[PDB]
Amino acid sequence: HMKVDITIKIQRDGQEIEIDIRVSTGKELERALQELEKALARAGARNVQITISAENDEQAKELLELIARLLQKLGYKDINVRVNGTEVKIEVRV
Repeated sequence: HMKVDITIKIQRDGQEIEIDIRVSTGKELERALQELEKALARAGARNVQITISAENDEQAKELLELIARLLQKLGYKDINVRVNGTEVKIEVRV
């Protein structure tokens, strides 16, 4: 996979739900991101840590704003970022 891990921790009412989509290709990041938008809205995910394990600093910039474009479309108030070098964790709390 090189260094591209799309890691979704949903913290729910009494349960954590973790799913990782780690890939080196092109376009499967976008196809998974469209069904993940639909899955967060269909389940009702109130506290979500999306951690994107990214390859470089310019990739980490537009992956940071792709996660903000995703979570501002759903409607999340408490958008808490920490970047570990390139690894972008965004914690969103309803």
